[PDB]
Amino acid sequence: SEQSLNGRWTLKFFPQPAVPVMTIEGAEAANGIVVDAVVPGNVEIDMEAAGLVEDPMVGNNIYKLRPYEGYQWYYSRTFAAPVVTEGQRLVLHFGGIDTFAEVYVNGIKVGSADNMLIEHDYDITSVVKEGENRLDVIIRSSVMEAQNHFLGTLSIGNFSNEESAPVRRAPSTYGWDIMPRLVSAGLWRDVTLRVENPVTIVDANWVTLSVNPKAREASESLYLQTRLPFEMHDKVKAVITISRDGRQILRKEALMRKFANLFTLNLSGVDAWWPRGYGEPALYTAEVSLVDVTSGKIYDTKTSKIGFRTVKLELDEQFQFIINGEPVFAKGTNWVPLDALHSRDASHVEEAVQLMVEMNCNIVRCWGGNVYEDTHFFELCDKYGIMVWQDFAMGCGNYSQRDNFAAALEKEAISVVVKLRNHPSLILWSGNNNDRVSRQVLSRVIYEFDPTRPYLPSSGYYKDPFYTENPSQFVSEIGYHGCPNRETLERMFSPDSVNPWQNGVVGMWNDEWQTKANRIYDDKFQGGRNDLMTNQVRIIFGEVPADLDDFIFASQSVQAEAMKFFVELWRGRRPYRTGIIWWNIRDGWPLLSDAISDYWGGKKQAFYYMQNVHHDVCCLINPAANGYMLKVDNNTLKDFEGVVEVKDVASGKQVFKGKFVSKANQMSEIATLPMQKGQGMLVISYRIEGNEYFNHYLYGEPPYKLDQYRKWVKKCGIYELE
Amino acid sequence: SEQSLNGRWTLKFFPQPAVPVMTIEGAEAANGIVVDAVVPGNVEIDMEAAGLVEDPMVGNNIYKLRPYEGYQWYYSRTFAAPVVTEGQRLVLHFGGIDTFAEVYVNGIKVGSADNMLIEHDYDITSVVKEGENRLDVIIRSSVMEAQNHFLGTLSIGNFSNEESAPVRRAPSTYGWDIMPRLVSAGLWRDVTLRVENPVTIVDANWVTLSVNPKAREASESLYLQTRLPFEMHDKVKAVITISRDGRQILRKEALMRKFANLFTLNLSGVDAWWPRGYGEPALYTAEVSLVDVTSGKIYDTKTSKIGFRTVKLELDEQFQFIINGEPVFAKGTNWVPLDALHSRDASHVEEAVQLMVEMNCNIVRCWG
Repeated sequence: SEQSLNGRWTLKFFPQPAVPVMTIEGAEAANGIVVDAVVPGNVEIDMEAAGLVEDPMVGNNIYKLRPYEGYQWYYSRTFAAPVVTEGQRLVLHFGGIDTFAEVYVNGIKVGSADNMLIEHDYDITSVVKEGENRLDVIIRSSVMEAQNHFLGTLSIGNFSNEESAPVRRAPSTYGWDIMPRLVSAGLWRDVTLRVENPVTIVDANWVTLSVNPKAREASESLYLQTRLPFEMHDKVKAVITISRDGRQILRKEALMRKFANLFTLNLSGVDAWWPRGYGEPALYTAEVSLVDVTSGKIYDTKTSKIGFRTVKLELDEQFQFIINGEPVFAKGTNWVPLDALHSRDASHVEEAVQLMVEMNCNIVRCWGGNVYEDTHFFELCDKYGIMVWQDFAMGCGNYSQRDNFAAALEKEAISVVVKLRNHPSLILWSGNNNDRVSRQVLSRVIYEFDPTRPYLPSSGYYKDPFYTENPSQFVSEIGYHGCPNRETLERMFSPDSVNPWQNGVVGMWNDEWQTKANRIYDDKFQGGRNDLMTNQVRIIFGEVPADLDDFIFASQSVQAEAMKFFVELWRGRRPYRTGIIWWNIRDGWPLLSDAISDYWGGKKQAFYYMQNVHHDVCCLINPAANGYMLKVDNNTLKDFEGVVEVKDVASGKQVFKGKFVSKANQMSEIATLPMQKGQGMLVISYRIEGNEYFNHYLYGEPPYKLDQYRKWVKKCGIYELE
Repeated sequence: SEQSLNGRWTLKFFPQPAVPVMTIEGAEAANGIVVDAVVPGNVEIDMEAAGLVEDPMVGNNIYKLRPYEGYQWYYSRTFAAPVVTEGQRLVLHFGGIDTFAEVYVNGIKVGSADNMLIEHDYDITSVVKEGENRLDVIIRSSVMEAQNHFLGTLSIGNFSNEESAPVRRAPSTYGWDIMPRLVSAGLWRDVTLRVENPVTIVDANWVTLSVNPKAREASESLYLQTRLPFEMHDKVKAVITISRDGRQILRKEALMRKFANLFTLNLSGVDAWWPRGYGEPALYTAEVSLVDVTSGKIYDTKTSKIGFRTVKLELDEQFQFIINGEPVFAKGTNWVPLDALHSRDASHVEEAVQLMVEMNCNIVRCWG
C-alpha cells in the first residue's frame, strides 16, 4: 500500500542568518512566524492564505515577495508509520523539494536534498518508531546558496541569472522576459509513504525494438530490474501482460532466476503509435508483476500505457524526424512554465495540453528554463499524439566544467531519463547549449540509459528576408508580441493603469505595464521590451492607436498575421522545410508577452489564426510577385480530395473555384491566382469529407489601414473581433 | 585593514622520522635545533645567518645542503587577533608554503598545504582567541613525499627529477642543467592577516571586449563576484572608476541586486596597450568599490592597472601573435628562476626586468 503524506503541514519561516539553520533544535529555537501550509504547495500560497502577502499577479506586487528569497522554511508534520513485516522496506518519497534542505525522521537525518527538479527517496525502515513519527524538513535560501561557488567567466553576464548557474533549479524562477522573478520554495509535489516487499520491482524499461504498422506487428523489449532475495530465486515468476481496453493480447510468464532480465515480446495484432495526423496514438496497457510460484502472492506490480513506435533523427548532409520509418513534418509550440508557483502546475496541465490539442500540434518542446513536467503531462501527450522534445534544465548561459557540477547533473540526468524513457511521446533529449555538460555528461547518460532516443547537444516585418530567406529546414524558436485581451488587462492591472499610456502620451508605458513586460527587478525605466509592441504595430498599420481597444486589436492582428505567415511559409515550402516550433502557446504568469494565450486562458487572436493553418490538410497561399500561389499541405499518411474556393473580400469577386487532390505527407500546388490590385484580403473556403474549413490571405504591402483590415476580418466571416 | 604576519618567526628543524610529524605535541617533543627565522624566507638563509651552513653559491658547498632534504621544519609565531564585528571574516593568507605542511591556529588545524606554487587562504574567524594567538606550521620533507606515489613509466628517466613528478613544486628546485639542486623549504612569500566585511569583493575580472586604437575607444567588461548578505541586496552599489594619472575618465554606479554581475564599459578617449616598439604601454587605473547606498560606507575596494588590448594566436595553415589586429614580431628571452632560494626572487624582480627593458624585449616566456 501507499500512504499519502499530503495535506496540512506546519510551516515556520524566518530570515536566514549568517550560519544557515541545519538542525531541528536550531529551527525550533529561531525566532520565526508559524502558518498552516498545504503540501503540495508553495510558501507564498500559504502566506497569501494567511493575509501576509498580496496577490503577486496584480500590479507591481511581484516585487513585494523580494525579502522572502533570504528566508528559511521549516516544514514539519506527524505521520503514522505502518507496521512492516520482516524483510519489507519503508520508503519516504518526495516528488519535489525546493530546494536545499535537511530531512529528519524522529530527530534523525535521513538525507540532504539539493535538486528542485528530481524526486528524492529515502529508506526510513530503521529510524521509524511505533505509532506517530515526526517528519521535519529545514529548507534554506536558494539565492544564498549561489555564494558557496566561484563562477566561471562565461557563467556571468548571461540572460539566465548568475544565481542559477551553480544550483539545480529551474532557471526561469530567478526571472526571465516571459516569466516573473519568484524563486519561492516548498514541497511542491507529492509526499508519500511506500511499503515495499523484499521482492519488488526496481525499474521496468519498455523499449520498442521494431514496428511493422501495416502488418500490425511489433517487437517490444522489457528491461526489468528487481530486488530479489536469494532465497526467492527460482521461486518468483514475472507475469507480463499486454492489453487494450481490457482485452488481453499477450501474456508471458517466466521464472525469475536473476534480479535483472530482458524479455522480448513479439506482438501481433497491435497498432503502432503515431503523432497527430499521421495516424492514431495507439496505446496499450503494459503490466509486469512478480508472483510467487507456490502461494501465488503478488509481491509488486508496475502498470503503464506504452506505444509501439520507432524514432530516428536524420541529420541532413537541418534535420527531419522519422517516426515508424516515415518522415513527419513537426508543427508545435514551446512549453514554458505553467505557473511561477510551480506547485500549481499539476492543476493547469490538463487544460494547457488541450490548448495544443485544439491547435493540432504534433510536437512540443519543453523549454530548458522550466522544470521537468511530471508523469501526468507525458501520459496526456501519449494519448493525444503530441511528440515531446525535452531539453535538459539549463538556460541561456554556459555552465561549469568542474566535477561537482557534472556529478550533480549526472545524478539529475539519470533520474529524469529513467522516469520518462517509457513514454512513446518522448522522442528527443537536448542539451539546449568542448562543453563537458553537453558533449560528455548528458551524452554519456543517454548512451547508457536510453540508446533508443536521439540526443542533440544544442538546438520587424515578418516578410523581411531575415525570416523569409532563413535557410534552416527546422526552425526551433520564433515569436511576435501580442497585447492580451482587455479582460486580462483589467484583471492584472490597477484600474488607473489598465490604459498603457502614461499621461495619455502614446508610446510611454506606465510603471505597471513596464512590470509585466517582464521587468525582473524593480528598476524604473522607460521603453525596453514593451516597445516591441508599438514598433511592430507601427510597421504594419502605420501609426499606434491611442484607443486601448484599437491598440489591442492592432497588436493582436500583427501577432496573428506574423505567426500565420511563418507557418504557411514553412508548410508551403515542403519538402525542403521539415518542421516548425513556434513560441509560444501559453503564458505561465499574468504578463504582456509573445504567447498566443494568457495564464487565465484568454486566447489572443493569433490562436485562432494559427489554428486554421495547423489542420492535417490545409489550403493556404504563399506570396509571389506573380501573384498568389494556392497550395494544400498534408501532414497525414492518407490522400484527401476536396473543393476549394477563393474570393476577394472587399469586392466579393470569385478568384478561383475547383477541386484538388492532396497527396499524403506532401505539399501539392492547386493553382496560381491572378494578382489583385492594392491591398485586400482573400477568403479561402474548402470542404473535405463533409467538413468545412476556412483560411485567408492578406495581399498588398504594409502599411495597412487598421479600420480597413478590421472590416475585411469581420466580412471574411471566420474570426470575431471580440 | 590588513595586518602583516611577516617578520621574526621561530624555526625548529630535525630529521624526519619514518612516521612524519603531523601534530604540535609531536613537533615540540621531537629532538631538534631552534633558530630565529625571517619570513618570508628560506630555511637555508636562516641557517647561514646562524653560521650553521656555508655559502652554497661558492665552490662545491651546494652539495653540503644535501642532508637537509630529509628534515622537517617547524614554524611558529604569535600574533594579535584584531577585534572582529559580527558578520566579518578573519582570513589567514599564505603567499608561499614550501611545501607539504599542517597549519594550526590555537592548537586547532585550519588546513593542510600541498602546493608550493599557489596561495593558501584559511578562515580562522571561529578558532581565534582574544589577544595573542599561536600560529604553527609543521612542514615535512618534500623529497620523501614522492615515495607516497607509484610513478608511471614515462614519468621515470626524464630530465626532470622523478621526485618532481607527483608533487606540485617547481621542477628546477630538484636540479637542472641551469639551476642547482636546492629543494629547500619555508614560508617564501608574504603571510598576512585580513579582515573582510560581510560585503566583500571575491573577484574582479577585467576583460577587453574590443579596442579601436585609432578611434581611442575601447569596450571593457567587468565580471564581478562579491559576497553579499541577502539583507544587503538592493542596498549596496558598485562604484566603478577608470582613471589615468588621477584624471577621471569614466565612473559607473549600479545597484547590487545579485552577488555576481557583468558591467560593460564603453570607453572613449582611452589609449590601447601595446608591446614595446608597436606603441605605448598605456595603462589605466581600474577601481571597483562596494558602497552602502544609505550610509555611504565603503565595504571593499579592488584596484589595479588594466590595459585595453586584444590577443589572437594565428596558427599558420608556425604561428604569429596578433595584438590589437596587428601582427607583431616577438623578440625576447626565456624567464628562468631568479634564485634557487625562491624567497629572494622578489628582491631581484625589478633589476631583472630592467635587463629585458635594456634588451628591448617585447615578449618573455616564463619557463615551466
